[PDB]
Amino acid sequence: RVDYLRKERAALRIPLSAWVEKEAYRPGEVLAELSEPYLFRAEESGVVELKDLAEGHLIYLRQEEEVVARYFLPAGMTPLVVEGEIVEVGQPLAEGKGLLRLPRHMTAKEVEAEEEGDSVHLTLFLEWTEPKDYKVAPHMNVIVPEGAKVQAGEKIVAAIDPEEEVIAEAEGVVHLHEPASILVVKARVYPFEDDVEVTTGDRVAPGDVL
Repeated sequence: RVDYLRKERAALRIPLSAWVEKEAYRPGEVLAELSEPYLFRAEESGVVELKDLAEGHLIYLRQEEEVVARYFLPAGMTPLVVEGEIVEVGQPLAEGKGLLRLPRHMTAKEVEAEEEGDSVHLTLFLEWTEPKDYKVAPHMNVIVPEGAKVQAGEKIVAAIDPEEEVIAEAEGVVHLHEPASILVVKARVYPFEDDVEVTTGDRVAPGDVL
């Protein structure tokens, strides 16, 4: 199981009168408090990809293959459009009703925003977790430990086949689940940070440097 940290820059328009002004929102934080309901309108046109995210929503808008917009609709703002709609500049994308919070797992960082008459345009650098499970067939050698910070482009699991190969899709903590066997050693474990002094199989006594 790899708990990839997914990252996305998306936008949201909301009325000043309702926006809670911050430079960052933590999974649950009160983004905006709307009195009267708000119809969030599409600021560009294209074919709509709906991204279902725990409790929040991410709209992607594609003209041809070039994504033209990325729209973020928080909690308490539910979609109006569906996978494959064609949307025109000003079509109500979602209806925001009451209080508007970040999802259970979504952090908003570095929210840059423009102030505009009565409306606010926020562009939010978003972060959340999307755990993917992976197959490991006998002739696949794990090359990473459990609980490992791993980078975009890192061979996690190796194989004699390039198609079978596993690469870490992005920044993600790697976990080890369901071991074909557990192995219990009467040993004593001594973690280290830089260079080791002692070779494997060696004889070692109380006080012997490791």
